Amino acid sequence: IADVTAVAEAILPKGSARVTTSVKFNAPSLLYGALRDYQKIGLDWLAKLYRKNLNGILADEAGLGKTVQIIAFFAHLACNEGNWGPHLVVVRSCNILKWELELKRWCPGLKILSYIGSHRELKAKRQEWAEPNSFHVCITSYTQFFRGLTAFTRVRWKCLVIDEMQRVKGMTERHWEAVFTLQSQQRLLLIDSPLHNTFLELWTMVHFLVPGISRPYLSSPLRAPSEESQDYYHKVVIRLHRVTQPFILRRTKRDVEKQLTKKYEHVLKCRLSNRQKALYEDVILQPGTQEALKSGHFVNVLSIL
Repeated sequence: IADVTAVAEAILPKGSARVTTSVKFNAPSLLYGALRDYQKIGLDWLAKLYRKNLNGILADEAGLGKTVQIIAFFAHLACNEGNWGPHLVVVRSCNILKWELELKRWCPGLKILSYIGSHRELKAKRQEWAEPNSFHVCITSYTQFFRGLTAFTRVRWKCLVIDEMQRVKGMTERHWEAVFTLQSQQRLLLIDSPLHNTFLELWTMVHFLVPGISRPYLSSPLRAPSEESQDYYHKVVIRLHRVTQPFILRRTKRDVEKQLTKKYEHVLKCRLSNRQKALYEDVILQPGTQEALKSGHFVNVLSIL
């Protein structure tokens, strides 16, 4: 455990290395887009993780333009590794059109197959699966994807991406077990909410961090956490924090992204009109208003406000 932590600390740049590139790999000329310093550092870290076949999770906050990062990663893989696909993206039915239009604008040459339709259409698509290059990027709904779970499990997916999963209520343990059953060299997991103090969720994250544990899940080694083992549990929590520290590092729109927009919320004082002033004085000079002020009844003064 010491060796892995030391290697992770050595890999992560510290200090002045976040302004000057320590790796001589220049950006591709064909790539269209501007990369900031933290973006370049994250791209280098992800490339090193993929090249070394070491698992890692990017815990960056949502809304930072994941599409740009995904496009850059696919471009880097295609230029060097030639990994054109297949790649699995799971989104709700309301989001298919967004990614479809984005892919059509960015790359009309790539065929996009949505595996949704009638039974006869599904049969025709199944007959078309034998044709090579029938589909390269696949987007499908949750229900239809889980309907053909046995068929889809045969293909090893290079990367797993899930978005807006917590919003679905009725998540059975079988679906989570099937998700864990999928084997991928690179695993990505996104959390759009603060970490809850829930045993089940943290246990699932801890199991996802370290794959291939020989201990069965059902065989609980220590239950009924009495007062005797409080020090041991505190030590275990410290060890888990030490394990999770190097792979997780929050980056914000205000602290790290120092290419800041010059935001300011201006306040304009406006002089009231004479009609407005007359109505204002009439409402204040109303004896009911003074009675509400003196009595302090909440609804009266609130309605006056």
